[PDB]
Amino acid sequence: EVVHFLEGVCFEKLHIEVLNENSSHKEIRICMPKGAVMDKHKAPGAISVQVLEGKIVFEVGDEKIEMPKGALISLEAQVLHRLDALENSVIRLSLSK
Amino acid sequence: EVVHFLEGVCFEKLHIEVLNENSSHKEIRICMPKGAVMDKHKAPGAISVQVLEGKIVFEVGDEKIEMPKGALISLEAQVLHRLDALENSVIRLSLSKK
Repeated sequence: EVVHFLEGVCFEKLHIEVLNENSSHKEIRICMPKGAVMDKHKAPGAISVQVLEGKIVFEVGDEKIEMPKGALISLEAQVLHRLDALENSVIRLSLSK
Repeated sequence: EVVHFLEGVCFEKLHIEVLNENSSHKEIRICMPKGAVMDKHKAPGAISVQVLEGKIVFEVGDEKIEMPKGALISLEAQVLHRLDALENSVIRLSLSKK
């Protein structure tokens, strides 16, 4: 029932892992090596994206927004977006079911 | 629209601040000085609690769980709990509005 987003971290590839799931949400960790891109990403429900460590750029619509450690964005359901890592980064993606 | 949990942090008092809210959630930052206690905390919706910086002990039921940086727990609505800060800590409390 406690999950540790900063244990088991790896930057040898882009890693996407569901760390926990309940009836309402999935809690997903993304480990992004510096320079990794996640393009055309779309989740089936509303999400929030938070940088636990590192720094990304996040694109949605015609916007491009830097997200240093601690930054959070929330999106409505099914909105297409892109993540680019500027450093090795650990992201929490919280997905509504 | 982008909120920055680690800007504007202060440890002179226990601080609870809604940094953003949308249709489904309020995103709340708790800044806890070392030694601060939030006891008998109960939220009206399902929550998740995650340590962004620091370290706390989280109690629920008869359990006492250590939460270092990065640890996350999720609770159903209305479940009573306690947070104790073992260091100056910044916590994200994500509160469902359902």
